[PDB]
Amino acid sequence: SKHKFKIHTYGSPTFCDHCGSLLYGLIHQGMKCDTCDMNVHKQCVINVPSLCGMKRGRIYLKAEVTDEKLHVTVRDAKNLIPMDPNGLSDPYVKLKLIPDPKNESKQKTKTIRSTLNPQWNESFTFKLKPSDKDRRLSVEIWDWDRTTRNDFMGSLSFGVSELMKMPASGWYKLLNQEEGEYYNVPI
Ligand SMILES: [Pb+2]
Ligand SMILES: [Pb+2]
Ligand SMILES: [Pb+2]
Ligand SMILES: [Pb+2]
Ligand SMILES: [Zn+2]
Ligand SMILES: [Zn+2]
Repeated sequence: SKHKFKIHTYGSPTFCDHCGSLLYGLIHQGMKCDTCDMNVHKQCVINVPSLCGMKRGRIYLKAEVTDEKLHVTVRDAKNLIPMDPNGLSDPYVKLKLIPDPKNESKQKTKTIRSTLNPQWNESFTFKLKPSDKDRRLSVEIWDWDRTTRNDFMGSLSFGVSELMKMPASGWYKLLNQEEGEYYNVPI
């Protein structure tokens, strides 16, 4: 089901339904679909699937707590969303314990260029503090953009207190940024 996008001027802050970031500019900040009301950046049109009136792929992870250490294995991901005009992305994963208002906990994988099916095969250790029992492990995939802001691709999270009781291992469905801070969907 194809979309029919036309230029639009937005009178209140509106975000791109494809890549997540603000539609900016004095006028004509994005493209709106005549049928379903989807709003995207001009440069995102090419990557929007034909789902008018009708996902983000999946990631394979392990996360296990031993003593006071949370150890995360970031293997690979499949069927990710393209964020660049060539119909690909340059994905990396950012891991942190949230809430993190001082931005202290983040760690990241390397960037895999030009793919929707990256393999990282990297692992990360977090030394847990007592207050981390109330936090969540956040896992976010982003498209690296060299000269513009990086683009959100998909995410999920696990409760630290839950990981203490039961390690995680398997495929997980990638979620939007807001849902991903609070939920995960095993596959
Ligand atoms: Pb973009
Ligand atoms: Pb991009
Ligand atoms: Pb890119
Ligand atoms: Pb960008
Ligand atoms: Zn549409
Ligand atoms: Zn966009």
